[PDB]
Amino acid sequence: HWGYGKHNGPEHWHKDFPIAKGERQSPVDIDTHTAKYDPSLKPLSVSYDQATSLRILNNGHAFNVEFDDSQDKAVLKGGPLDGTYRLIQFHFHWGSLDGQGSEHTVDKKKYAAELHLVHWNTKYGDFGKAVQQPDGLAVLGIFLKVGSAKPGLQKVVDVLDSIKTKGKSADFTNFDPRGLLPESLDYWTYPGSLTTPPLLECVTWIVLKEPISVSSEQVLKFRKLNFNGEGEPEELMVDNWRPAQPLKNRQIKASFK
Ligand SMILES: NS(=O)(=O)c1c(F)c(F)c(S(=O)(=O)CCO)c(NC2CCCCCCC2)c1F
Ligand SMILES: [Zn+2]
Repeated sequence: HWGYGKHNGPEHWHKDFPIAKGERQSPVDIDTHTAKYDPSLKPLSVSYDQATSLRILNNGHAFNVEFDDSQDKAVLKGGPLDGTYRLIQFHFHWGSLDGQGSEHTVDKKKYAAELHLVHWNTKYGDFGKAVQQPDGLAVLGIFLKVGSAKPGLQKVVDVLDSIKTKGKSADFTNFDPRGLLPESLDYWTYPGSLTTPPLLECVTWIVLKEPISVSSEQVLKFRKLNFNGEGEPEELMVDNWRPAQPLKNRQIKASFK
C-alpha cells in the first residue's frame, strides 16, 4: 500500500508505521556548520574486492542490486562502527528533475539522487535479526550530481530496461561496487533508521561528503523505470525519496576538518 504518491507517500506512512514519528528517523538535513569533527572516529574501511553481485530487482519502489552475503567477502568496518558489517545490497533514490532526489540534504541542498550501500552487522547472524537491533545495519550513503558520466554505473544503467516494471529481476553478476565510490571517504555520521517502511530504527548512517557525478543520460534512464507491474497503467519511478526528518536529540559527527 505505501508508496511515494499524494495518497500513499511519506506524509501517510505513520498510520501504518507509527515509528515514522520516532526519535531517530532518517533521512536528516546535514547542517555542515553544526556537525562536529570527531577525532576519535577510526578511519573507515570499505573492503569490496571480493564482492559478488547476483541479481538486480525492481521492487516497485526502487531497484536493488543484491550480493551474496553467505560469507564475509565485502564488508564495511571502522569509522563509527564496532565490528563487521556485510554488504547485502545497494539501491538509489532519485528525482523527476535534477534539483531533487536525494534523501539526505546538505545545508538544505538536495542532490539529483542518493546511493545507499546497505550492510548488516554479522554479530546478529542474519539480516532479519540485525534489523531488530539499534546497531544492526550500516548504510553508506553517496550523493549523485549530474555532470560527467560515471563509467562504473553504466552496467547498471544498461540493464534497467530488462527490469522496467515491479517484480522483474535480472541476473547481475560480477558487478564491482568500487566503481560507484568517490575519491574521498570523508563522511558525516549519525544514528537513524530505514528511510522507507518499516522505518526501523536500526541504522548507523555514514554519508560521504564528496558526491559522485553521473551524466544526464544516466539519470534519465533511472527515470524510465516504472513503479507499476507489467500490464498496469504506467507510473514512472521518480521521486522515490523521503524528505528530511527532525534531528531531535541527535548529533551528526564529521570525520574531517
Ligand atoms: N533506503 S534504506 O537503505 O533505508 C532501506 C529501507 F528503507 C528499507 F525499508 C528496506 S526494507 O527491506 O526493510 C523494505 C523494502 O526495501 C531496505 N532493504 C534492505 C535493508 C532492510 C533489511 C536488510 C536486508 C537488505 C534489504 C533498505 F535498504
Ligand atoms: Zn535507501
